[PDB]
Order: sequence, then structure tokens, then C-alpha cells
Amino acid sequence: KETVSSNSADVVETETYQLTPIDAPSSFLSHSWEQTCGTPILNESDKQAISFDFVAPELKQDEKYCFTFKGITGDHRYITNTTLTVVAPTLEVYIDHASLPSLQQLIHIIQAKDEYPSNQRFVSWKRVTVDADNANKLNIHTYPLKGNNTSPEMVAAIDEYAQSKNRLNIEFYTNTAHVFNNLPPIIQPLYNNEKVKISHISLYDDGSSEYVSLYQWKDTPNKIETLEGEVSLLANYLAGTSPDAPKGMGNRYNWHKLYDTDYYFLREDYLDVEANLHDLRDYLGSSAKQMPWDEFAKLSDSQQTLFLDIVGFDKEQLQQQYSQSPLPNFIFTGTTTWAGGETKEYYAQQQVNVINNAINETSPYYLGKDYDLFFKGHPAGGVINDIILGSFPDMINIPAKISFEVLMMTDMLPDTVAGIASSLYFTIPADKVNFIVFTSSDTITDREEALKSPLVQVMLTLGIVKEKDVLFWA
Ligand SMILES: CC(=O)N[C@@H]1[C@@H](O)[C@@H](F)[C@@](OP(=O)(O)OC[C@H]2O[C@@H](n3ccc(N)nc3=O)[C@H](O)[C@@H]2O)(C(=O)O)O[C@H]1[C@H](O)[C@H](O)CO
Ligand SMILES: [Ca+2]
Repeated sequence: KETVSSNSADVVETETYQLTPIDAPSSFLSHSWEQTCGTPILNESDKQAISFDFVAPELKQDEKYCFTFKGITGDHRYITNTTLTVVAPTLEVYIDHASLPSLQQLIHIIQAKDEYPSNQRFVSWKRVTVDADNANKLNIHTYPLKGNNTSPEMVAAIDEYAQSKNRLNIEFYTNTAHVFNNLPPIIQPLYNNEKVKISHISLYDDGSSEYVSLYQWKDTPNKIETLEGEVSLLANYLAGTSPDAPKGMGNRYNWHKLYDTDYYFLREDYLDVEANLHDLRDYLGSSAKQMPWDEFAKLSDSQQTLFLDIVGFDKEQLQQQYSQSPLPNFIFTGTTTWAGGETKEYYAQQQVNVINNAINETSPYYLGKDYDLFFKGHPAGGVINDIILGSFPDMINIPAKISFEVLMMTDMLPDTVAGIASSLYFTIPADKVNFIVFTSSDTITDREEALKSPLVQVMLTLGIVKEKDVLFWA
């Protein structure tokens, strides 16, 4: 009989990998290890060992080391071929002040802790909170933001970490709209350090704002030519040979020209359906990606439990509440206050009026059938949330602190969603969006002005709503 087993593994510099036969007996008539490629490193004594330690050296570049074990018994020959590649350590750096990028990043971190258990992670998130215990579970060190952006504390921590290593790969994960505020402060001081490589950049939309910006930019003359022309502008700024930075889209959608970059779009098809963005679609090419909504469900049960704990969402309870009554489920999305100089109570009352219209079968804006009522208040709603919830005795509360985007991520969207406009509507399937209410703002003071706004024009183009779904409350 002959058995041949093969495997490969990355070994981080200075870490240990145990070479051992794969699925073989513990004892042999004869046996040997030999090294078949890579700089000689096998010790003479280990040739007759069954298992022994490979300690990864510190190198100027990655290198593969190949080892073959041969073991013979009376009726069976066992061969194990193991290829070890010595790699630089990887530091993963996460920066976000919103919700959606942080939530996507958290899923990635949970996966990556299992796939890359040696990697250190530095995390600066404004909305998602990782406590000390969960942080240790995920090899996370948390750092504050400076306002909304990368802190000097984080920059110095990365500098120190880099200094401590023979070589370093850095992976960045951040918010697409604010990439230029977050990455250059880290990239610039490391730029001339040849042992440090920015190995990957992952950029995530945070919501509607990236689409409004694209909408406002789509008719700009010669816009891709201008983008191309600003690549060197970004490059020289990062290299610290010029103080001039690209303005606008040039500091946002040129990263893939300089680094291995993925742009995760919440609605990648916007680049398809909006004809004046076909040129940007082509310019980004394979770097443009669709943000996935189903990765949570592919996590293991224990991993799902960890995600839920960190984001503060009792999914099991909401599942139970959805099933309390056999009616389909409606979530009203609340807001805070808006323009007009009215009292807090006025803003709560207007939202109560909206719900009353929604559940009134004689109203033109009736949801269309009977639903069980659920309330997702704005996190900053305060007493407004209490007033609204208290106005509907059988309405079930979904804790306002939870980012609404957690529901779409965990496949916990209800049958229908309606209420005050928010970025959260950009990640709800059209079939689940009932109506959206726009309130008085500096740019919107009636329904006609709402319909003509960039935000609504984008949602119409994307099919999130039709005009009949767009409502106004002063
Ligand atoms: C153009 C403009 O002024 N945009 C602002 C925006 O800069 C920000 F100020 C905010 O952002 P807004 O997208 O409403 O909400 C931000 C985040 O809050 C959470 N959320 C909100 C409501 C809710 N019922 N459950 C939730 O969970 C979601 O995570 C969401 O992504 C805000 O008040 O924080 O309000 C909007 C608009 O003034 C508002 O949308 C008009 O209705
Ligand atoms: Ca129900």
C-alpha cells in the first residue's frame, strides 16, 4: 500500500510550526525527513525524528521550505510532503465612525481570527463597542478616534508595532467616504520604510452619502480624465514630496491605482443603472465589489453569538417577538428632531401621526394589510422614543441603541419597513420598503422639494422606492 499526503502552510517569522507525518502510524520499520527546497535549515538530528519544530527565520522576503517524510511499515509506505512559506507578520487596521463599515469589518474579524490566528488587529470604531474580553477573543487592541478619524494614538501604535518587527504587512479596513481622512496619517510616516508594505485596502460604503456624492458628481465634465490625472497627486502626497492633495473623488476612488484595493458598494449596480457612471464602473473595474449581506449566516453558531453580543442584539428575542402574533411584522423607523423650532413633543407627535396613518385602513398611506407593530427608535431619540412607544400599547420595542443595519446583516428584517428617511433604507430590499417620510430640512420644505432631492433621485433610480412611496411631513 502507498499513501501520499500533502499540505502547505504559512508560518509567520519567529513562530513555530510542527512538522509531522499526516495521518500515519506512530511507529515505522524505517523513517526519515529530508528538505527538498528552500535554504538549508533541517537539523541533522531531526532527520530521524518523527515530529520536530520548524522555527521560521527572519528574512528579507518570503521564502518557501519544502520537507518530505518517508515512513515504511511491513505492508505500507507513508509519504508526507509539507510546504512551509515563511511570511511577514500582518497587522490589520480598522477605522470607522459609522455603522455599516464597522459591522462588515466585525464579520471579517471573526472569520480572520480563525483563519489567521497570529494576526494582531488595531480597531478604532465609534459606534461598535468591543469590550476587553471580546477584544482578547479576537486579538483586538482598541484605540480612540480623533473625532471621527484616525487618532495620533493609533498612528504611534502602528509605528511602534512596525518598528518591533523585521518585516510587516498592513491591511487597512475603513469607510469609503472618509478614506482620505483616515489612511494618509498612517501611510505617510511609514512610506519610506521598505520593510513595511500596505498589502491590502478594503473600503466600505457607510450608506446613502456615497451615492448622493456620486449623483452630484456624475455629470462633471471630463471626470474620469480628471481622476486619472489625480493619481499622481495622491501618490506624491502619500510619498511626502508634495503638500497638495487630490480634492473630491480623486482622493476616494484612486486607491486601487496605488494599492490592492476593494471598494465594497452597498449597491454596486448603481454603477450599472446610472448611465453617466459607466465610465467610473470601467475605471474601477474588478476593484468594485458588491457588499455581501449573507456572511453572518455562514458563520458558525458560536461565531454568530459573538457578533450578536458585541453589537448588542438579542436576535433570539426578536425572533420570538416576531412570532408572538401570527400577523406579519412592521417596523416603524423613528427619527429625532428636525427643522422648524418646535418642541420635542411636536416631533414625537408628528411621528405618532405617521404611524396612525400607516395602520388606518381608510388612510391613503395604509400599509396595505394588518401588521404587528414594532418600533425601531433613533439611537439619539431620548424622550421622543418613550412618547412614541407609549402611544401604541401593543407595539414592541427594538432597542434604539442597535444600528438598524444589524437587522439586514443578521437576516432579521421584518415583512415591511416604513418611517422617517434614513441611510438605513439603502440596505433594505425594495419589497420590504413600504413608504419613506421626509421631514423639513434646510433643503426640503415640501413634498415636491423632497422628490427632486439627490437622495430621492438616487433611491428612485435604484428602485428602492417609487414616487408614490415618498412622503413629506413638515
Ligand atoms: C442629509 C442629512 O442631514 N443626513 C442626516 C445624517 O447626517 C445624520 F445626522 C442622521 O442620520 P440617519 O441616517 O437618520 O441615521 C444614522 C444611523 O442611525 C441609525 N438609526 C437611525 C434611525 C433609526 N430609526 N434607527 C437607527 O438605527 C442607523 O444606524 C443609521 O444608519 C442622524 O440623525 O443621525 O440624520 C440624517 C437626516 O437628518 C435624517 O435621515 C433625516 O430623516
Ligand atoms: Ca407577528
